[PDB]
Amino acid sequence: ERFYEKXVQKFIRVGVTIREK
Repeated sequence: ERFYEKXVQKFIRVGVTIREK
């Protein structure tokens, strides 16, 4: 699914899953 949390993390993933910036 989608993920938004903040150094900003991103996660969008729908390929396994990954998060960044």
